Amino acid sequence: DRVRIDPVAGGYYPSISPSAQTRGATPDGETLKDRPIFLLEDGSTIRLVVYDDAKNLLEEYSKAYLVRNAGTSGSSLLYPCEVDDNGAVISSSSTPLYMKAGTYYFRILSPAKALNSKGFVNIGNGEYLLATDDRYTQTAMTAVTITNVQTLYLPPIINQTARMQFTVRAGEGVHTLEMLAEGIEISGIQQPLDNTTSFDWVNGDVLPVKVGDQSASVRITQATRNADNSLVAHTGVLPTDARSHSISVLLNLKVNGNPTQYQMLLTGLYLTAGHSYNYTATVKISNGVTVLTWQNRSWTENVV
Amino acid sequence: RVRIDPVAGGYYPSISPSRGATPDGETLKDRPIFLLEDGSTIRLVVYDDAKNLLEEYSKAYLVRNAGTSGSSLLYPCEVDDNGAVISSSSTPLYMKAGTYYFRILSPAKALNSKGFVNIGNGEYLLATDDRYTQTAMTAVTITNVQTLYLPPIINQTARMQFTVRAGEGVHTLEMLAEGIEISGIQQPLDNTTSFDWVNGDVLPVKVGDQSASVRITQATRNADNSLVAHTGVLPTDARSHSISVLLNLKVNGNPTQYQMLLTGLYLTAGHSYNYTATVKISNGVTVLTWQNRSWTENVV
Ligand SMILES: [Cl-]
Ligand SMILES: [Cl-]
Ligand SMILES: [Cl-]
Repeated sequence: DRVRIDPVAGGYYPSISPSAQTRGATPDGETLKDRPIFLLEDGSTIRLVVYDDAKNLLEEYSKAYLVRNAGTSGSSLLYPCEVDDNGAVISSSSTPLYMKAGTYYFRILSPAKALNSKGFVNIGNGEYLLATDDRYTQTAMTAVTITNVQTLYLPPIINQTARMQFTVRAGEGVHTLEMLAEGIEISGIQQPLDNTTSFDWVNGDVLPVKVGDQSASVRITQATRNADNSLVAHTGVLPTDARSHSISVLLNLKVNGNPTQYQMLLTGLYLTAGHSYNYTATVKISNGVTVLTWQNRSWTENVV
Repeated sequence: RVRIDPVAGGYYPSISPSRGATPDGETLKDRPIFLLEDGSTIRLVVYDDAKNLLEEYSKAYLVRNAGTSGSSLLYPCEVDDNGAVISSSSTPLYMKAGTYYFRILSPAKALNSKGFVNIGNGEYLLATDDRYTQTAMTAVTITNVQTLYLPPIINQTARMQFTVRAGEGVHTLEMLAEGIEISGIQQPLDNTTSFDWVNGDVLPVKVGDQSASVRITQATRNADNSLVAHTGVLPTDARSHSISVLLNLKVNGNPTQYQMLLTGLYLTAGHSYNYTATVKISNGVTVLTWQNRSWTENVV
């Protein structure tokens, strides 16, 4: 007696480097106007969060989907799936979402993570989360009116966390460059928000940019290799204000078969959602001594 | 007493950063020597064969690149304690026969109680350096007149330079009276009694102090409308600590302030730490962007 819901992927806005923010109208229609939309990555999962016309959660219409870029000209297709609380697929079963007629609000999360007691998701450091963002018009939450089957056109989603990337190049005298099991440890970042603090995500609440601490850390254990023998390591970090504090970055690398450790102490940092904080480091041999040199672009606003 | 006619040996200018086996004969081997700048002063510091100060043979000279070759000529002069000429009334140097050690300073600053000169931030000092063979202290044996060939001199402080470019939407870019203020650099006021310059002591690379600061009020303009500001800074260990650069600029007629926080820096004598900062308009908002270049060593 209901209606089958066929959701159509809207893609995502990938993470970009910082540049001075649009201090304008909430919601912002100008920040993403010239931003390209990428296809949702093949094998990723999305959670469809349904609300009634009064913006109240409808747990019964909560559905998870598996992405397969199997459409016309490599387009994305969404397959009903069953996931764990972290959004990883656990079973085969493809049960379609059937809904009654009416007007509903809907939000998206990727990975298809489980909703907590406060109506949002549990998110720490060392993870990415694409979702509905009320900060921009392009990604803002939409309503659908349901009248056999109906096509649900999904708006594009955007990153809720910051991203840090380290490219480590093999410089003068470096023949072999690998990651140690200890990898890259980022320290002095935001400690993840408590489950006792209220967050009304459906009405526009977003992760705060509060002061990080000496005890919160994240470890990157995996890196990819470029043709030039350089390593690329990346991770998600929660939005954190460390403008008055330091963020230490410890790189544990195996240079020419010997274990080494290098520390980058980074002061004056404002890590925000949807941005990449890219670093390019080079391991060199000066005499017999191994050094790490790095470079990175920095942006600061007028204080006056 | 023999008349001393000193002949300028030039100087090794400040370069961008790029080991230890003292004295080092390899660091400066392919480095070019510049002529001492016209109007600058040099102070001659004389010691006996046992390396004891001879205050009576202390002399200051004024540089004039008037030499029959295009060379620097040294004219006896009278200076203030900061090395500025107060009179160019030339009284030549006359010395008795024997063996003497000699050191050079530029500007011709006055020697303090410890036998060195008072140096702070916001100044350059060229001098004799025992760290390199080319600039190391020499002895002279005096036997009517004698020509004293001076070895080249080199910088005792670090140098910082900021090039501020006029980026997208920037029509006018000037310095405010507040200019560029650098803090978190070595404290000149943190005194050492343990300074024996004649036997090879050099300025320590101390951890900086936020209380220690310097202000650049003057800048030059490049053809592309960019500004160039620079200053001397005493050797600073900003590897684990930061240097703060506050740039007070007038962008398109409005006063602005930007903070650069720099880290992973070991600022040493004779080196230039150069920054290229661009003032941009993103929407209506003005930003400053630059590139960090840091280095760190293996701890293992
Ligand atoms: Cl963004
Ligand atoms: Cl200089
Ligand atoms: Cl040098």
